[PDB]
Amino acid sequence: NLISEQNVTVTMDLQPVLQLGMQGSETVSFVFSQISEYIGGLTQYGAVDLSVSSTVDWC
Amino acid sequence: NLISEQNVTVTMDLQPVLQLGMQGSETVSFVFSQISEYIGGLTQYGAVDLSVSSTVDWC
Repeated sequence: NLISEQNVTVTMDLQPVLQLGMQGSETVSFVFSQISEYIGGLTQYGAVDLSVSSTVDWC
Repeated sequence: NLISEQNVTVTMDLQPVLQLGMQGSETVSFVFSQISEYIGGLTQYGAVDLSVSSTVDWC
């Protein structure tokens, strides 16, 4: 079987892409200016929202 | 251990809250009209009632 062939080399580069995005401010500020602020403490709800994308199993 | 990290900076502002409240009239008036007021003197009990709150040890 006489042939004429042309070869291409396919190089798949599987990079380990881990991508953690956040939807909150970089700086979270606690300003204790009132007595009730000291006594009961300061709570900030949902300060950061982490969205996750990952190729591999992650912790 | 390949990672992808997002950092938040927490800045706690510990302010020196000193809170002195009073439950009396700002103006305390002594009206010496009768002779007995001059001789025995004028006394007002419970003129002011100081309530105290403070972050730090106080005097």
